[PDB]
Amino acid sequence: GSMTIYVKTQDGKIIKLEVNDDDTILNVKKKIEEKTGIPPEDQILIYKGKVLEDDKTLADYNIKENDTLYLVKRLKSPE
Amino acid sequence: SMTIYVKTQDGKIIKLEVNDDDTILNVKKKIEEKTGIPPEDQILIYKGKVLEDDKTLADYNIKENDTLYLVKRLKSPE
Repeated sequence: GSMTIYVKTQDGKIIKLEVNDDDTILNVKKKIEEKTGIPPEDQILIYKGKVLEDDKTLADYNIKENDTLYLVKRLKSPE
Repeated sequence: SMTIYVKTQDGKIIKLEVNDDDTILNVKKKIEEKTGIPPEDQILIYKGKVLEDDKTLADYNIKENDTLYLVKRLKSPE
């Protein structure tokens, strides 16, 4: 059922997300948006070096409790 | 001179010959030459940190046989 995963950002922040192992990567991206403001289209999630696709689930990638995803923004922050 | 490796998302590995004072943009341009991915669509990560186009490999302490990670900015259609 429920599980707790962690998403690490670039500035080093760690986001505690409460998900379901049958949640889509896009659902995870939407929760990340809710807690960060980054729209899901601008998010890239990496798990053990591999990029995750929005249409798959965490169970497809064997992501379990306390596992860590890495978040990287698609577009470069303006300056 | 230096030899580095760039690992992509599909698991493929590209052996690149670079110079430690080559800019990250030069590295991205060589990646383009060997893959066709335009430099604007490339993100290079080294040990979890995204690399900036205006800095060099020596600026990021990248040495021989080190491994960078390439991720495409836009999702490839399928």
